[PDB]
Amino acid sequence: GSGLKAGDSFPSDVVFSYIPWSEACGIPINYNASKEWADKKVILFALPGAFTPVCSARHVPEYIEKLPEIRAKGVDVVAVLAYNDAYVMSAWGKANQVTGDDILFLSDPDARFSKSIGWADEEGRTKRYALVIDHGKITYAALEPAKNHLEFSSAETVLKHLH
Amino acid sequence: GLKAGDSFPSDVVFSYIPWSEDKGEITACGIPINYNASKEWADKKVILFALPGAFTPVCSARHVPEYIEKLPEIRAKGVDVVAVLAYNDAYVMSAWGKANQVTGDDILFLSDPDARFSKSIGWADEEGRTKRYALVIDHGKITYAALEPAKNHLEFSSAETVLKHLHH
Repeated sequence: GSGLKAGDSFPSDVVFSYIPWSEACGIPINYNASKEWADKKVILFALPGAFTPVCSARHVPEYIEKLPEIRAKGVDVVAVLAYNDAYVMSAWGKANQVTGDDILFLSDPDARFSKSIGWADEEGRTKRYALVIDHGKITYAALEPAKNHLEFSSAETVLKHLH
Repeated sequence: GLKAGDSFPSDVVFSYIPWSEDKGEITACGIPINYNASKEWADKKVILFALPGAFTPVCSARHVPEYIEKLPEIRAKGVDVVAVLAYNDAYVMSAWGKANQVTGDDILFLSDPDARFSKSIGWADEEGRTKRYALVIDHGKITYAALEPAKNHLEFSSAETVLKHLHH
């Protein structure tokens, strides 16, 4: 794909899938990220898969812990992204005890967004990465050097790249 | 696809996480192991049912809960193994198992990696998922095989229908 870097515009027509907040016969609908985020400061972190074990990388739990610090830096939306469908993503959000949309759990259908920028792996999963998108402009972008390497996409690290 | 009388294919391998431990629906540090169904089932009576995906709401198909309700009946008809199959990876399937409050191996939650088995028998869709179907396999021999006519049509693979075929 293309890559993404600071200074780039966030791609247009980026559409994910998700189940909107509450409450259960939730149905997946489109999440038009390009449109929704145009006037927002956003953190988006992607990872290999929902429900990876507790003993492995603490990607999501660290974002939950650092959420007060992230809000203090003026971030409006935090989202986690993976290739799992919106049903699995939504159940994973519940399993992580995230309520009231504090962190959005989004599906990248067939990893098509991730593929379009060259950040999907050989098996159709997203890679592990983070993007800070401020009003449609990328201000932080980092791809982890390996699947279970947690560093450049971590909440701690992303926090150092927020004013 | 598959029909009664046929032999269950050789070298069919699924992925799963054996049940254990504390939390829901998070596996502590479970690790996917190969499940060699062809070999495991050679001397057993088995119900295998597949569906489009883990964590699909019950209001669009009460597939797993009905097998759970019918499990004492199913065992009383001599079935050794009951297994649900889907294209989701073993971590997701294991979580779905806990979310259904299934413990031990009462029902196995198995992954069909990239729907490859389902694909090999022509029972997968274009989206890379398994279709919804059921198989009764008795010591390596298929005695019941039905594919549902639609994705969220639950009839020929339901616990109640499979049971009718067991009782006969």
